[PDB]
Amino acid sequence: HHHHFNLPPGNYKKPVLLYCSNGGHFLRILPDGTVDGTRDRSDQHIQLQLSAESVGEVYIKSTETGQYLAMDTDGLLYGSQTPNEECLFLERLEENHYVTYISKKHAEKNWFVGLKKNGSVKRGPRTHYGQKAILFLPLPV
Repeated sequence: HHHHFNLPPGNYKKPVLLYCSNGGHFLRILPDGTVDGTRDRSDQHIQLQLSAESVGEVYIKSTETGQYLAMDTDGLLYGSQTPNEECLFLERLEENHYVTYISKKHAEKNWFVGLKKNGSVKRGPRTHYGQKAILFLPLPV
């Protein structure tokens, strides 16, 4: 395929917080489908549950609202009420430590889930290997 296959510790038993090392925000999916980041560890919308569709492919869903993280045709993240092709991400280890999530639908273009230092999500085309915005550390709740 288009990417390596170094995988991070596999465990989707319980929910996690996706902490972004670039700014230290937790990924958040709001009820209205908006996706962004917040530093508030107590936010009810940052608790996420990952599940593996195929080895190395995951869905990322809000435990509070049931929404699936998804990246659209123009690279914007949104919360989807139902699982679709835009909701699958390739979960990969990076720098032998961090976890990156690559849009499966747009894998050939290297579009990643990423957060800026100001807490706003990055648009797919603006992401790329080597950025700090793409580096996550899932924290078990």
